[PDB]
Amino acid sequence: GKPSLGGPFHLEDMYGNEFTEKNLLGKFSIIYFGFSNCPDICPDELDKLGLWLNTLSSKYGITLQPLFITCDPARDSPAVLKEYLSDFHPSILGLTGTFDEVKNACKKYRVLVDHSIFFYLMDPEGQFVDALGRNYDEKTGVDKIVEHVKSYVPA
Repeated sequence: GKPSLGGPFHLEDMYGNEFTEKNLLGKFSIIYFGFSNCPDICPDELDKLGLWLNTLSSKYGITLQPLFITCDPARDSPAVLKEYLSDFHPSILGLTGTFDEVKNACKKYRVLVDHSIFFYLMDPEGQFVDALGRNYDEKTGVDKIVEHVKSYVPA
């Protein structure tokens, strides 16, 4: 029904560990594509995500796997992502890689500033279940995620 987003990808997290689509299995993940040198948009989105994560865990006991994937592999090295993310929620994990690896990941999710606007929610089976745009605020975004997590049932 929804666009066939997602698929195999191979990246590295900001600590150097391999991270592929296989790491999405067994949990609800929320992915955001952006870049450290993005003005306004990306900082604002990551701030909103931090609010969501804290509300989710404290009020509903829900823990997501938040991932920040860079679209600028030229400058966003693991060290740059670690420093950039130090100003945001600690659970957010930055992912990067070679131009080819990043290009593929972006292609799989059909994804610079004007288009770094959706959060992609992936279920425990690694399937795309919903995208949260800027029209979701600190409260309605949480409501939508809770709905998906609590109603989830495996294959």
